[PDB]
Amino acid sequence: ADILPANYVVKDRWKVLKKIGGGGFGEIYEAMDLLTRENVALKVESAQQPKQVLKMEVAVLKKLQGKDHVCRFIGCGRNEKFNYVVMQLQGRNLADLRRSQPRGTFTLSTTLRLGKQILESIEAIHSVGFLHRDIKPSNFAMGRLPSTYRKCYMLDFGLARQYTNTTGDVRPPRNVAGFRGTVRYASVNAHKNREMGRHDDLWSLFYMLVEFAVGQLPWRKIKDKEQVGMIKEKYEHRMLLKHMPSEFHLFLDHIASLDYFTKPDYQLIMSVFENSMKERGIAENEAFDWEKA
Ligand SMILES: Clc1ccc(Oc2ccc(Nc3ncnc4[nH]ccc34)cc2)cc1
Repeated sequence: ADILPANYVVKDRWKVLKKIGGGGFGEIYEAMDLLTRENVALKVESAQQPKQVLKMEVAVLKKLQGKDHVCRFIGCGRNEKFNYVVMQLQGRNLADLRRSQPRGTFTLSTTLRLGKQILESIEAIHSVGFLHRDIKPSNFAMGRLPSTYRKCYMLDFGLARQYTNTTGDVRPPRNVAGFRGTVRYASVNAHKNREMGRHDDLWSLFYMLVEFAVGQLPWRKIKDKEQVGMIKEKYEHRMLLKHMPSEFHLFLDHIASLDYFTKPDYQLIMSVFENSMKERGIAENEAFDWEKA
């Protein structure tokens, strides 16, 4: 049983059209906003379920408003049966969008531009004191509107966590953190059940961009968490670099050297992308791979 049936109308305003996944430890729905007459995204989680993440998820989404790469907050509410958030609906996610490409790879031209845009999302969420912790292609979507189809968007903040404190300083890490995110893109640290940091989000971005450029990561097959963990740790990452632009050596090297407590040099990563496009003569307003005829 889904949490909501089709044609359930939340708070007399949002009519459930269908499930689309896909959170979040909670289900996500395409819905019609009967007031504004637009389709919207509606994410609910059951109110009798141990981990109730959605309270802060609203708070992150709230603090982020005005930043690019975030969905516009539409509404939220709580009732004895479930909690819900309504926000702007978006186009196809990058995971689906990648598999649509003939050899499972995008070009570098797409990879780099998406890289730059996903990176901004990471920096933005960090900049308000939150780790994402679930950075993966299926958590990024292109726009569905004329004005937005070029823009890439961060979708779900279900696994987010505040890494700052009262004085906004970097809270002490925990004894063990349970790791409950997507196995394939998780950093070595997340595997070892350690407390995640800003750096760990960039690790995912790293692995993502390799899959985008190459079509596969080494450990793509293995479903078993711990095996992936072993394979990642013993693996010589400098080999993943082998098909990327050569300037990626700086990206790998910078994140390899970060830990929980040290702030990333986002600019440094940004420059890797921007130089890599400059040298490959790649413009900002070029067509993405999926608009290719
Ligand atoms: Cl491997 C895989 C896993 C799951 C999967 O379905 C997904 C279904 C839905 C989403 N999320 C969204 N999609 C579009 N607009 C959105 N607005 C806010 C959230 C959101 C994300 C993914 C597709 C592929």
